[PDB]
Amino acid sequence: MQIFVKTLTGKTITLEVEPSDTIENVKAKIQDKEGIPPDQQRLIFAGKQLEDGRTLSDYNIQKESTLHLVLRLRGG
Amino acid sequence: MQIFVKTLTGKTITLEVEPSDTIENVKAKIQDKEGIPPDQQRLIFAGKQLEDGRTLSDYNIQKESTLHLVLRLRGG
Repeated sequence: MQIFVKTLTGKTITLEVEPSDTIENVKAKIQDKEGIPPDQQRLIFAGKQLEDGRTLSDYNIQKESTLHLVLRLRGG
Repeated sequence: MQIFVKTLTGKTITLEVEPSDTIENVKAKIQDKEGIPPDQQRLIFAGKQLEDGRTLSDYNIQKESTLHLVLRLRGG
C-alpha cells in the first residue's frame, strides 16, 4: 500500500509499505530513498512519535496516511 | 487497448496496454517510447499516484483513459 511522508520543509515523499512493516523498517525505506539514517529520523502520526519496534498496523495507519518526518540528531 | 498519457507541457502520447499490465510495465512502455527511465516517472489517475506493483485493472482504468505523467527525480 501507499503512504505519504511529509517534512517541515513542506516536502512530501511516498512509500510502498505493508501494515506489517515496523516503524524502523519504514525509516529504512526513507533511508533507501533519501540517504538519511534511521536514527536521525523521528516519525509522527496523529501527533504521537512512533516507536521503532511497532508496526504501522499497531497504529491503525491505513493506506494514504501521511506520516510526519522530523530530523533530530542522535540525542538532544 | 489504448490509453493516453498527458504531461505538464500539455503533450499527449498513446500506449497499447492491457488491463493486466503493471504500472511499472506501463512506465517501461513510456520508456520504450520516450527514453525516460521508470524511476523518473510518476503516473497519476483521478488524482492518485499509481503504485508500481499494481495493475491498470486494480485501478479500474478502462480503454481511452488518460493517465498523467509527472517527472520527478529519484527522491525529493
